Amino acid sequence: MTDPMKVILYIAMLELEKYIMRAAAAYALGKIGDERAVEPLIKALKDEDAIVRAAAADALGQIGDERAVEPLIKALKDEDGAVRVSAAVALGQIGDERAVEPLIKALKDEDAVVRVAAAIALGLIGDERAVEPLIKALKDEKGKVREAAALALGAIGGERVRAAMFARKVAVNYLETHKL
Amino acid sequence: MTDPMKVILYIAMLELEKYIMRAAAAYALGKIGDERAVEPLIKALKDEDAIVRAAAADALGQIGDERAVEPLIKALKDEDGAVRVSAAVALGQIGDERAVEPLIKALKDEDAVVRVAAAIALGLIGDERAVEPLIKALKDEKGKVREAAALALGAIGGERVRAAMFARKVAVNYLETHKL
Amino acid sequence: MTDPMKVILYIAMLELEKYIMRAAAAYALGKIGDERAVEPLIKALKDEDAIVRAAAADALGQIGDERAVEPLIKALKDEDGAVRVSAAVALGQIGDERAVEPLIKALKDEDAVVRVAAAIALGLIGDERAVEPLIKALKDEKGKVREAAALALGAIGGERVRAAMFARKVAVNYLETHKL
Repeated sequence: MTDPMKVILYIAMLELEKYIMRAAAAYALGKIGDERAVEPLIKALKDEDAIVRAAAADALGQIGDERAVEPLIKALKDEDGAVRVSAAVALGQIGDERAVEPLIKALKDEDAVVRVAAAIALGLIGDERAVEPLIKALKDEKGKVREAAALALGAIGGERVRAAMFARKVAVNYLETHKL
Repeated sequence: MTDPMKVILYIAMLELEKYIMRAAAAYALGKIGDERAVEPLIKALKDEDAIVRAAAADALGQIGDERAVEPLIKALKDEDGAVRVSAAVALGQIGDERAVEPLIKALKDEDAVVRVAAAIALGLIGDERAVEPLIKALKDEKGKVREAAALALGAIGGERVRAAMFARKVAVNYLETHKL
Repeated sequence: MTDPMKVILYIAMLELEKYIMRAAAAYALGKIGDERAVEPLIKALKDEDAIVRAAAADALGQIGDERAVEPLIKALKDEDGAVRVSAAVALGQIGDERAVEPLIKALKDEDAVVRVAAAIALGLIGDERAVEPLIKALKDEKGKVREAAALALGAIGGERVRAAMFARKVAVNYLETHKL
């Protein structure tokens, strides 16, 4: 089975009645990385089942096609926290600067998992506009949100991060990391 | 854990109450490829849960053991479209000529996903009896069915396909492909 | 995405409402192998959904951190057979001798799948205390339990196994195996 065959087959399987088969298809298309799946998966972002929407968003992140930026920014407002997580991470992996301001807003999402996801996505994008919000997130009441904000700050780097550089131990290791 | 251990364990897990665990087991046995799983997975083709039946059929396709041909041809008549998809593809990957006529019939299945799956399976088998039906499928009302029929025709190749060689663009690229 | 990011993200996803997303997270952490996930997955061993508990136990087996021994021995008493399977195998992969006596008891679990799982885990641990029980398991009414006991005996090896070495064909191949 050539990869073109797989893509056509798994794209067609996005219309199967079982939500599990649709999510497995969306995940498969993500692994292959063929851009023929982008618009179909963008449509899958409106699937009735949240599991399908999360899989489609996660797959679009793998493919890394900028066409999915605006739909995934719309997906950031999904009712299901799992979907907002995948949308956030998928936007980080895509790396398009357009996702920064919607992600900064996601950084105050009520769901701490979404906040964690929002923190990491900003680190992947690397836009310096995320430094200040990420430092405020180092004060988050949820420990895992803080850890995510620290890792994201390290991923950005840059002179501005060096300037700004729990929070004490992060910068110390960051500064020692920076010198090394 | 040696692969023999895995096979015995995942074969035993085909009897767990959770349909998800049974499908995950069937999928695992498919990845290992040990033929000890063939008859158990042939039995799994009658599992109550369609997800299990699709996983067992997909796994049998991976193993490529001709013992699964007749049961999978029976699986082609399954009530659940996802199961008929896996049965069709599994028969294509197995490549046994016995599956041609049942697959040609599947090429007119009401479910377009099944038709897509039927088209690709015939391309994998490579039997020239599928040329004429596949050309009629190039006129399918569903675009993805046509694309599948074109790819399948290219996979068969052969002088007869060259003789016969949307439809216009397929043969042109096919003929230019053929010369190159 | 650096592996530290993934770990923090998938650890955070152990709190998503969808049991599927929690199990997928637990499985992901298992593949990465980062020990930051051990205590979170130990907590996941009490998840309401059996699928999550089985995934967390299976992931802990992959990580191989001895901290999971006592919780997984407690997991061996889980109401759901799939969970007891994963707990048993996870203890085998961890290889801690403390799991031998609880596994020997699991070898008489009413669920034959659990017995299969218990047999293999003892083979992975290699503790000679399992020889006698494993030989009695060669008389199990379930064929797959016997096959598992034979493979486990071969994995232990040792002079004591050589001393002791369906059952006839196992030792013959074992003795011929031993000489070769």
